[PDB]
Amino acid sequence: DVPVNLYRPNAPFIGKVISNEPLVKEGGIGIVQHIKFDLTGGNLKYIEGQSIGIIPPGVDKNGKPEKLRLYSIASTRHGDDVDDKTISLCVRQLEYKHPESGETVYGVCSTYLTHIEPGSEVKITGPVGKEMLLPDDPEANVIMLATGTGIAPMRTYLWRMFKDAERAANPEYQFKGFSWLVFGVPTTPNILYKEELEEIQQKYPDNFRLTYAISREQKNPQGGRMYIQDRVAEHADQLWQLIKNQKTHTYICGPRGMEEGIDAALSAAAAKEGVTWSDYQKDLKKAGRWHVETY
Ligand SMILES: Cc1cc2nc3c(=O)[nH]c(=O)nc-3n(C[C@H](O)[C@H](O)[C@H](O)COP(=O)(O)OP(=O)(O)OC[C@H]3O[C@@H](n4cnc5c(N)ncnc54)[C@H](O)[C@@H]3O)c2cc1C
Repeated sequence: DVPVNLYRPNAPFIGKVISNEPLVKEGGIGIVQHIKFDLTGGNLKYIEGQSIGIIPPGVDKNGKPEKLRLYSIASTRHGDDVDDKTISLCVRQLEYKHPESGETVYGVCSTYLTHIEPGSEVKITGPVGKEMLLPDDPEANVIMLATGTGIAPMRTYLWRMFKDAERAANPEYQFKGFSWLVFGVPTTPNILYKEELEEIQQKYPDNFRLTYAISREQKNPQGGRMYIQDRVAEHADQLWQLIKNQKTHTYICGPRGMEEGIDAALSAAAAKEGVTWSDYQKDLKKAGRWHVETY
């Protein structure tokens, strides 16, 4: 049922860029772009939580063709225009320190994508992944813990759950549960999709809670910069209580380095009721209710 590998690296789908828009507002750190691709002409279908591969042009330092890089799909199965004709990505331009031969280094595929022009053809593969799928149950609770581009799959979930056009297109999925997004970024201008996320919280105050962890603007009780792990610790008992519900699902996504703090917080909460989080978590993973995609 779940679409998988409709297009593979040896014969990718050739899509066309429709738009490439900035998500980081002035005063923010780095570059993160929302890129929408045209899927007409092919049969690439996908669902929320999946990823697609992008094969950038050029050869590596060894003269070998560049391989695909995976990106979390940022649009619902219907696409941003709810027409089943497109797919979108949330791409950060990778750039780092000097200790890597040279001054500032720029990632190959991410630089290619963030600077791509509308009308350009792109090699797409996939979709792939069955790790971050949303339950079909409209009454399930969904906890979303993300940092930076990890917001991508969360956008697919939230749009499907709360966009007027999505609700009209998905008769069988009228979400009535509770969703809680804890989103961490360095600055307010870095809050990806800020306007729309807050619009959703304003319309669905009882079905969606939005919590931010803005490192350069907030301090945790210890005096350090505020990170998602700090917000999880702050609401550890609540999150644990929600996780105990047989229908609750939790999703973690974004650059690695977030899980350790999250487990420490939940472990302390569960321990108060004589439960070993690490064991409870293993059962949740086995049951398909604890979803993780870090990179
Ligand atoms: C399932 C999955 C989903 C993903 N989803 C997304 C998404 O939605 N959005 C998104 O932007 N990315 C996403 N990523 C990451 C993405 O696939 C690419 O890894 C990333 O975009 C960088 O690729 P590149 O081609 O730009 O870099 P490359 O040109 O391959 O550069 C990366 C390499 O350079 C080195 N490097 C990277 N950072 C540093 C650093 N700070 N210091 C030193 N060396 C470093 C490493 O050797 C790394 O292998 C996802 C990854 C996975 C696995």
